[PDB]
Amino acid sequence: KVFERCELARTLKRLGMDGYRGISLANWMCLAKWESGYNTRATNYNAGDRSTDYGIFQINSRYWCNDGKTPGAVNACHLSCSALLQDNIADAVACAKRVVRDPQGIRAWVAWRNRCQNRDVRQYVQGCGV
Repeated sequence: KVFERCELARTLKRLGMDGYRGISLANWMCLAKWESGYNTRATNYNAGDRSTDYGIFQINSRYWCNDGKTPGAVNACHLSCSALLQDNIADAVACAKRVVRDPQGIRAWVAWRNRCQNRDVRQYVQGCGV
């Protein structure tokens, strides 16, 4: 379910990620819509780990969720990968939160520096879905 750019910002704020751990709605919108495009079902196979990711932020089942086939699945969220497979990112966004809860944050991907590098993104969440 890929909606407009100011549509997921309303779902993210209602969840609680707004101003969470320093990652504002625009910080995740700048990378989530770029790595998938507001598509929680954006799943693809991995030629290096042979695993599969599920969620709008490419959440993998190797170190974030336990699916049943990923070897060494530590599942930090402790939830099934079906939560990130649905557009209802209630528990899905909660699993991706653990990815930015570490000391790295949302800068784990190189696209973060090539997209906005945490610049003035307050316009994407200025009266969008608060």
